[PDB]
Amino acid sequence: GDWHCDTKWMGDHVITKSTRTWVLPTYGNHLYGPINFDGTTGSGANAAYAGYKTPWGYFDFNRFHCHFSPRDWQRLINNHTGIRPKGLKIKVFNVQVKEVTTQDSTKTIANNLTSTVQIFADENYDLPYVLGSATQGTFPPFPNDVFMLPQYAYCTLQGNSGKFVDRSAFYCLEYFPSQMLRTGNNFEFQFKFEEVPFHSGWAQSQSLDRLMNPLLDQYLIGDYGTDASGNLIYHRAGPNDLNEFYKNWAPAPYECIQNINSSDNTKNANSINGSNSTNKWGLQGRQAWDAPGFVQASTYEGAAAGQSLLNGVLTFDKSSATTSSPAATAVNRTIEDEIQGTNNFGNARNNIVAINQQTKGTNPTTGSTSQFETMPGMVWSNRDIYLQGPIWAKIPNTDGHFHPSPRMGGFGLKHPPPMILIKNTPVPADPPTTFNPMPQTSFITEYSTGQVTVEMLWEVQKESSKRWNPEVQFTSNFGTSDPAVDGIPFGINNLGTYVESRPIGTRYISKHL
Amino acid sequence: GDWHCDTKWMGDHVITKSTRTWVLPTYGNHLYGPINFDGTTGSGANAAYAGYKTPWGYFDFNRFHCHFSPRDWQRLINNHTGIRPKGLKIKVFNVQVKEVTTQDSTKTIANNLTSTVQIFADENYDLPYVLGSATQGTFPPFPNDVFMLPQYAYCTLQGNSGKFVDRSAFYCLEYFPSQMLRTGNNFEFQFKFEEVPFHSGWAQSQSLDRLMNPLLDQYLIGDYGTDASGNLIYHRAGPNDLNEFYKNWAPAPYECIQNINSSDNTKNANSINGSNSTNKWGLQGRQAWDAPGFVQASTYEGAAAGQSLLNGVLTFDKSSATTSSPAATAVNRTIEDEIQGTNNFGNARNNIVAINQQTKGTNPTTGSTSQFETMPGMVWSNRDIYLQGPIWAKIPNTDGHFHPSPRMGGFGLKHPPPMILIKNTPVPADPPTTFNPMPQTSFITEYSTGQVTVEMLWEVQKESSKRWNPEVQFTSNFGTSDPAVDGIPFGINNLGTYVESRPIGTRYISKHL
Amino acid sequence: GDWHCDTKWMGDHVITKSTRTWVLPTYGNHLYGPINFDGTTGSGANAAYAGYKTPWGYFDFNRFHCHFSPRDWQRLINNHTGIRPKGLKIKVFNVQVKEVTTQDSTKTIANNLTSTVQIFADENYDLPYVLGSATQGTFPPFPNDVFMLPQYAYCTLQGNSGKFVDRSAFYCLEYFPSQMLRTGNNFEFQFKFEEVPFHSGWAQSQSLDRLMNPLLDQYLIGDYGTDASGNLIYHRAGPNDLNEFYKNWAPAPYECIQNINSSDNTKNANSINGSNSTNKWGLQGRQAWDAPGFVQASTYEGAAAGQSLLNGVLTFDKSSATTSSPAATAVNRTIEDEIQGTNNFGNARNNIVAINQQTKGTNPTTGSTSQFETMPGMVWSNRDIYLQGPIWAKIPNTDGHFHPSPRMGGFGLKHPPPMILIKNTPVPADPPTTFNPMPQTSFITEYSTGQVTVEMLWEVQKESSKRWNPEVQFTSNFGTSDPAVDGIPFGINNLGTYVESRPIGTRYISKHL
Repeated sequence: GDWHCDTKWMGDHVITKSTRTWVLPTYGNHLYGPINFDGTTGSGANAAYAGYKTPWGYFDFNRFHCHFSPRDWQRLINNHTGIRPKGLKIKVFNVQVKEVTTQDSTKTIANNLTSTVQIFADENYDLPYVLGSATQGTFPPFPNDVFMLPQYAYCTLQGNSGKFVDRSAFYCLEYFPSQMLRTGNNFEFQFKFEEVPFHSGWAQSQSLDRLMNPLLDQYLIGDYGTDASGNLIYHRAGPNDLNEFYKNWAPAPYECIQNINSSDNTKNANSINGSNSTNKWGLQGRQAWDAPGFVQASTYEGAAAGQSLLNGVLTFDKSSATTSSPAATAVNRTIEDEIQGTNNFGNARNNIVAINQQTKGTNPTTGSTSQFETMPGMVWSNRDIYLQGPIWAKIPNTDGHFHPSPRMGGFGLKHPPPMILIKNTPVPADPPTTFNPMPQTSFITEYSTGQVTVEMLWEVQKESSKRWNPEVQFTSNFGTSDPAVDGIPFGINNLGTYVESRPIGTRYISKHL
Repeated sequence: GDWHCDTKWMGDHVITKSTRTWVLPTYGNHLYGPINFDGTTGSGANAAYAGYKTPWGYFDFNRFHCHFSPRDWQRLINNHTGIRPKGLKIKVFNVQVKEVTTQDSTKTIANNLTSTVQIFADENYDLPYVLGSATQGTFPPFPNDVFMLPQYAYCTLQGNSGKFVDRSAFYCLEYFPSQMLRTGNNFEFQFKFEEVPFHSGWAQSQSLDRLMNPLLDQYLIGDYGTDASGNLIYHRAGPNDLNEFYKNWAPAPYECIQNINSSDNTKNANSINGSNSTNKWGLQGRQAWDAPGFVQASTYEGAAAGQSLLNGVLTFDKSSATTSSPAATAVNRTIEDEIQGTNNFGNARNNIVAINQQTKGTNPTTGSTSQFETMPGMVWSNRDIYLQGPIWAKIPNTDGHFHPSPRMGGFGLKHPPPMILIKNTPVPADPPTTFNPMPQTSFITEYSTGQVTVEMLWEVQKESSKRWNPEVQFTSNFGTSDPAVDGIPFGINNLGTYVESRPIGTRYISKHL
Repeated sequence: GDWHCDTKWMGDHVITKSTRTWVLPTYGNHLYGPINFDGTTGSGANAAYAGYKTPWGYFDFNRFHCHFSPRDWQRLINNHTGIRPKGLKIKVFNVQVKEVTTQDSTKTIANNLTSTVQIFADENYDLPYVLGSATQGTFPPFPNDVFMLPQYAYCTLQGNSGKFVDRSAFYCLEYFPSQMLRTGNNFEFQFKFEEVPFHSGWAQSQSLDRLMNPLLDQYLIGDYGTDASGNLIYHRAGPNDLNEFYKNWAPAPYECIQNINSSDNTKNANSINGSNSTNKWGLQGRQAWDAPGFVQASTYEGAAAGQSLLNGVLTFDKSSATTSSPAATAVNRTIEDEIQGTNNFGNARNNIVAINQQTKGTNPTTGSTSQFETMPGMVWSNRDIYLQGPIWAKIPNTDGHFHPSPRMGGFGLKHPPPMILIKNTPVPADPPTTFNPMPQTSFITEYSTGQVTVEMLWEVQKESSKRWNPEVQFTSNFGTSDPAVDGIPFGINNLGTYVESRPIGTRYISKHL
């Protein structure tokens, strides 16, 4: 094989090729094993799980910035209002297995030419599909970087205390037809996406509450109150009060999501516990974070600087890190203000309904609602996709689903790209000279390495807007920085690591609502 | 592949094949990095730069003596008045990668058969083109010598103190389609030069100020002065004064370039600072040496022996050296006296113009000019090409350029030969047995080696001159020397190194101007 | 006819249609007349002129913002590195002539259906071509605006005191074949531009003084000085001093242009006279402003904020004005920093040449040059084109010209778009009832109006850059403003006038030099 990394922009299509180097350790000493956690220690009963670890490992390209560069992403988002995937091609090649030997004085590495690796793509979705969970192990952003393939594992149904039950499944992965790859062999796979709507690559320049001609007034008459005697009063909505207008549509549904302020210290209460104040959804006796939830506006236009939602936004690392508690300077915190036309700001309880029934004695009373769900006549927008975020998710296999668009972002797929698994074939050490029936537990220490190339085909929308004035676009505003410490933003720094300086998203072009 | 080195002289064409052995180290520990220098120390603010180092490396054949031998160069310059390039072919083959292992007791080297190297030619001129800067790393003069490929790096725009700015670019070189070469694979590349005028391979046997018939006198009348009363006087130019002649043409433009004397000690001022007395051109707040400048005659015919210009000539090493301050006996200092017909001697301020306006009271006054630039009706000659000098340069991509002939010498090309880059593919060491998301920073120590052959096609002019007397030609005038210390000049010396004894150039044949 | 205004973006082409309403007064009472100014009063002798006024009037579309909108210009300059014109179509139609009558009590306007207007395009360039002088009368930026056609006039050769001479020409414009247009008639004209190079739509990300590999050092030896005894010293340029490098190319030529600071008050001398400190070029006994001159960098990267050149930049009005001395808040002052790679900052006298000839007694001396003109081996860039600036100029008809690119900006054309002239046909009042031989000086007061549409065809370059990091682009950065006083920037304000908020230009994309 050869190294193919390039991008080609056709009129409505763009092709992205990228190729990378990987390394595969032997996981688990060639052994499966059960794993669980019960609720006796640590987080608690809500953290319990049960499942299996597997000697196999797998490839994950599911993030965007695997397939694009900050220049190719800019070229996409300033000129195009939509994108969707078409097909992909995967090729792993130049596989070479290496044996490791240690005398405790030094470690020797040799090249074993007859060893193989096993690889198969799961076509029929027989194994539990772990790709859409936004975990680590994805290809690096920067092509010169070498990455390590993650170990495959899954969770099954659990009883109390994180124990197996009857419905719990155990999957043997050697019961699948696979291909063995020596040096000189390659593995290729074709895939074609199902028809999916374009993602919306535009911000919106109007609002639902103002769709009208502001000079006019309605031919519909409203109810302005009652008289002092109890007689109904009428009123016509007009340009002096436009909130009075009747309207055909309503904004998005919501659950109230607590607000947090990232920039301003003085806007936040002291010592709040983010575990207690997060939205939860419970299932099966325990309850998990509902996050990010259904997308609400993080902030609206006139607003305090730094306003956000608590666990209502996506947050990324500037560079890959294990920190587990990163500092605020190491993160890219997204802002979704572009949906503020159809999507209300979370933690704003504006909606108001009637809580009683009037009569002569009783005055009508109303109240504000913390949770207001979907009813006919509502319109909303999906969460934006980011250069650092997931491309797709797998829609669960179930009897019903409502607007099956992933809550993290991207494209819900009924048949997503299949999960490609790989392991090192075991090579046993010298057996005894008399026959033993027991399984052979002694093996030769080895690992694999090679290249993998991913070629993706995309479908874009170019538009014609007749607005006169210019539009906001994504530009590089940094003043200088310092080649001696931090390099070019979106480039290699002094220590050699690649840094993604700020989060980027697809909505820079306005379109009237 | 096979070893092809030969030269074939056809009538108007000559083909030069040469092949060499190279070695490629791993540069930068597989890491990019930012580089800068500010003006706080060392040379000063004029020395500041900013850019990136790359793990890649590249081939440079841009000097002539890569493609020719002192005998083939002599055969060219005595019989031919012009040369230009036509096409070239590049082939790198017999690539073999080697692993290095050290116990601190000894260093072991082994041959890894499955490792690869990556190579690509930059066709579209996407990367900054560093070849035309006359830096080191070129193929050796002598074919039996083994050379090392230089590391690739570039400069971007800089702010003050050598810092990056918005316009500063970062180029990832793994974003290019490349070819992987094991043992048994080769990389070939074809290139064809654009149409370019022949270089002038002749000295000139006349002068601009004498183009005339010396026996005759003009039908044009001159202005010989005014009378004692103020009446205009006329004069006819004739064989007694030939400087009086009117003329259709004028010599080359110039900037005054200070003179230095290489041979004679007693002609030079004591302790001059070559940094202060060099011509500069400033750009972007700082100023760089203007060197060599636009070519002026280093010396003219009747002149002091050893006369030259300060930073107005090219100077070479007799053999490749790192000295950084070589002795005068280790250098080949060129002399351009062959343009003395159309090109005036630098540091001669001869040109004279009128500095006032006469009338009855005011006598006319004139002055000599230090800088006299291009005006209609001028003719000049380009700098000569040398066996040790650069073949081509890349004309910058810009809206305008005037006479785009390189100032060092050779052929300005809008599409020069592309820059061929190569690196060793990284082979990682054994990973841990549990998954880590961080990039893998431990690799196996290795290097590459192989052969590269370059085949160039040239176009020459043979002439017929009707002069009677013989012409000067390039001959070997050395008396004897000493096989015990210095071998044959233009040959291997006692220590084994190859020495180029004196500088050679293409103008030995006279032609009337 | 119909109203056609739209823009269509094809792959390499873009078509711009725009149509406007005009009004044509009767100029000069149907009379030609001589005009002059002598140097006795006012500005002085340098302001003298002589020529003729004409009853005719003409169309001028020569500015860019006639053909583009701020959104279509943004779409051009962020995605494209070059533009050139191809052809144009002009159509004037819906012509209606109106008679005016006054009783001194009121003014009556009536519609005369049989009156005509005369129109012709000057194909052969027989009349003096006044279009390329950047004067007023151009189509408005905003299509709903109604504009007035300017009166045609020209200058001829003059003697002293602004008087006619023998060579002075008088042109009768009724000696040309023209077309008469009633209501229901239209005038159409086709034109096709000559082949012209693309304008450079990119900023440049490198510099001439750094084109090299910064890690390496040269095989060319320099001259570092002389010894204390007078012996020549040598030095090798290397990464510690990169200004020492020999180089094939040199930056732009210049004339020194005085600097002015627009933003900072404290950087400017008090009460300078811009007429005395401007560069001049004299011709024919008098001297005119040389402005802007040949383009130099207004400012370079690390620099004081507000730095500019005095009469070295273009300056525009935010909205069309007669002010004649506009305030600094009413103007758009351009900045050209994008050429700072090949073009030195004006009013920086960096260049240094040798002013003497050394010997034992005399030390070498140098000096800085105020004016350094074109010599072989220089590269520069042309002035940028702006949304508010001229599209083309007419190259004078002359025996020689050097780099005939207009100094204001745009495309020098040997055959530019011809000049289209129009007048109202005279309608005489009632003659006497006895014959008089004298010319008839009494006419009916009238004016014309109609629509004109201009359809232009353009040729654009789209590029592929392999830089990784993103590029700067043109965006709308204004925070809010105030619908009650100033509307959307690049939109109608409260009083109804159209305002162009800031100057825009075509170089936002970096490309290595």
